[PDB]
Amino acid sequence: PTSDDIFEREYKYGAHNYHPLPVALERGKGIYLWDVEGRKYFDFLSSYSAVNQGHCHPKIVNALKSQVDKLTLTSRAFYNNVLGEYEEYITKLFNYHKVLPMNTGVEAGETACKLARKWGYTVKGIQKYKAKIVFAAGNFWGRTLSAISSSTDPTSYDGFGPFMPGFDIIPYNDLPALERALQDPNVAAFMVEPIQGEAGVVVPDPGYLMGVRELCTRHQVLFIADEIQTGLARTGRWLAVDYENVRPDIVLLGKALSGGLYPVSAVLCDDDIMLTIKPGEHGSTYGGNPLGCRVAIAALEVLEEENLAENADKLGIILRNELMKLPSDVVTAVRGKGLLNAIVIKETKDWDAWKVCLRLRDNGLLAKPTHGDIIRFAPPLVIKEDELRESIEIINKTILSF
Amino acid sequence: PTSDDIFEREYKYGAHNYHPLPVALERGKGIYLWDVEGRKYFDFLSSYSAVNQGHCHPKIVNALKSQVDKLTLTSRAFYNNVLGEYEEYITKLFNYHKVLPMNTGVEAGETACKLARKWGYTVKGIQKYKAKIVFAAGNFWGRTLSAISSSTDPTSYDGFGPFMPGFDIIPYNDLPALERALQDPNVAAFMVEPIQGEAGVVVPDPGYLMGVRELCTRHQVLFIADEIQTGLARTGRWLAVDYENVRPDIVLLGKALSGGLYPVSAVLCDDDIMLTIKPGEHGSTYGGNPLGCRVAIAALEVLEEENLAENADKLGIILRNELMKLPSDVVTAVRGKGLLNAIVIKETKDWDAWKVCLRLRDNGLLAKPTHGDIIRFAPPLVIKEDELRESIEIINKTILSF
Ligand SMILES: Cc1ncc(COP(=O)(O)O)c(/C=N/[C@H]2C[C@@H](C(=O)O)CC2=O)c1O
Ligand SMILES: Cc1ncc(COP(=O)(O)O)c(/C=N/[C@H]2C[C@@H](C(=O)O)CC2=O)c1O
Repeated sequence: PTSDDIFEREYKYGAHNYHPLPVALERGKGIYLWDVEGRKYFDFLSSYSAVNQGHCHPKIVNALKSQVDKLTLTSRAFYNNVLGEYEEYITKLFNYHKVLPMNTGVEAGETACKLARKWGYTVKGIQKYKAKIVFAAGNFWGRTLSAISSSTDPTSYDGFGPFMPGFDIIPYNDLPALERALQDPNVAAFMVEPIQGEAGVVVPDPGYLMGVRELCTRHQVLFIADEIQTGLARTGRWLAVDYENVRPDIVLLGKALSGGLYPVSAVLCDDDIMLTIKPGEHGSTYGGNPLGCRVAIAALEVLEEENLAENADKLGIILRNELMKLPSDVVTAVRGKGLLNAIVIKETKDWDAWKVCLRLRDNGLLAKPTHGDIIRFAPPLVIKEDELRESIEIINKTILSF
Repeated sequence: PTSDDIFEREYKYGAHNYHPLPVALERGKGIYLWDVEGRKYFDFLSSYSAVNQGHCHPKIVNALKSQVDKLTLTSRAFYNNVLGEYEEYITKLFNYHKVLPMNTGVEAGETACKLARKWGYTVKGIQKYKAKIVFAAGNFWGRTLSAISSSTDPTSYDGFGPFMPGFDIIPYNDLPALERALQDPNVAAFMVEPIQGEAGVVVPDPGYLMGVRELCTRHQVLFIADEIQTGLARTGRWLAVDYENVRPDIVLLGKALSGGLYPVSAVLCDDDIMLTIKPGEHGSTYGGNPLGCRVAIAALEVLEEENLAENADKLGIILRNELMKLPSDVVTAVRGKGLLNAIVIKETKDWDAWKVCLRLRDNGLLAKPTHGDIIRFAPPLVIKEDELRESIEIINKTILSF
């Protein structure tokens, strides 16, 4: 049951919606992954921050194992005993009054859009159905029809039927564009990533988040912060927005929310927003099921108890400094916060990000290329400094091998 | 930590998007649920068919426990060893060439809509972006903006911003309406439930599915069968559509696909449809992760090995006959297939479905009301005949108590 057999089998029986890096994992623990040949790799993607806590963290594993013997899903037609414990926990952790639980990140984004529209019509007073939601170019929040209706990436939306109206797009990291867009009284919300992940770890300028908060407040517009990738210690704070002491109106969480053990996502906001959705008006079969809730409690507890945000801050400083010591001839840019980082290489035709990642794979490190000139470096947050310096030397060997 | 404490806690810290039946479960096993007071109930909802295999089925539990120690999520940037095994398994089980794995049922529906639109533009030749998808009134396939854009239930779509264009609605169980709708050359697909679940277990007339298949083929329109609730033995066949030997172009699976242990959904179709989506054009973080795949393999195996479809067929015949022995003065209708059934009561003001379900709860049986006059009866498929007859007597006691 080799790696090539796995590639071929998936090519035969599975959709071709991905072209993954040709490596076939079968075990994961902490910062490490093992393929079916027994080869060991540093994971420098962390499943897009879903395993911030490392792969198969034993406390989250134990929470899942303990709960799976009791009860896993009643549906929301009845109550289960776990959901409320988790809701109190996560709301008090992030100091929002309420949470709406969902499963995937895009379901959290859709929930946020529905909340913004319902609030805009029933509270702000926009006429049905004139509500607009503003997004930043380069945004990524999933693959539903709506989500790709706000994309600026043609691969996401081209050929996928007519698009959700009411979505306007402005440049990222651009306060004057936001002010100009918010002159429109029918804007109900602005949704933005504090750091754009899929776009290539694009870090906006100091003050951007503060200005977004001020503009949204001034024009009674909801500030939706998509922290599904940037949150939960990955950038060195509980929320990337904490770097500028900014309180969004809606915060979206996911991925690391379960440590990779279960699709859990969360929409956090206060009553004046959350309660515009009445009973029967929104939900999900698996949303708030007790199994996901137990593992999400454990995953948040791991993040707090092992102080992973402080570790991500320190080791990210180290990582970026070392990466900046790479030649300007070859690495065009280094950027990121905490342990969410990326490099931009000087792509030729002899040489692109895909080849760099193939060779990183050869040398024991797994990283994702994002367009042909960007490579993300994002190891799990439980990585130690010596493991990080070994990985950095793998990166150096690989980059200078060309 | 009583039941009222649980209600109050969720009301304080959680969104109010549900009004559940006031019962607080903490354990589930097979056909039974236990609340925090230790009271025992028959589950006659089965989490909308997600626990067809019963709550916490030990083989699915063991699959989850075995896999969670190995690897739970690499993301689709790399390969994992499990996904292909599951894809071969489920494609050979349902005799479709390929499966696209997702997490929730609505993600499967959105994937199906995107496939229909991409196929309609790139294969059928519809001009961008004129593709239409036809739905039946009473349809339910989730809570995204798109999904509610095709709803006829005002509680689903009212107040939720402008709607996805390209979605047309025709009456359910209505072959002439489908023929008239399919005169439009720009229709790419018709999506329909073989039995409408959320609408109140509406069973279309014999021959409806056959006529839908013939019409879709005649007008080169894709037949999307939503079997997320009706599939996986709940109606007495592997697929409800098997009752009429009908092969849809796209089949949607979910819920029971994991036995309730993990959000797993599947989109099944052949190459000429599936491969219109190219690498990079669709996906999901958790879609096809190895943990969900292991439990989905185990859940399908449980359905086959315990012959749960045959059991559902036999016990559903028994259930409907006994329910039809209830007074016409009180039970207006009985309907369903296999163990997906519902009754319609003669609602007054002294008396509605909500009160009937409160009293069923009092007498040890948990059922969901769906509008105020419909109550679903849908126990897990591992129920035995004697347990079923005890439950039927609970139903009789309750209905005749009024
Ligand atoms: C900031 C943000 N918001 C929402 C979502 C959606 O969450 P999801 O619906 O996947 O669970 C994501 C998801 N990012 C991912 C997932 C992935 C793939 O789709 O393969 C590649 C990628 O960049 C996100 O980064
Ligand atoms: C036929 C069919 N297709 C797709 C979906 C969506 O799957 P999902 O996104 O929830 O996982 C469902 C979901 N039915 C449910 C879920 C539920 C609630 O939303 O509370 C009440 C209800 O009737 C379905 O019955």
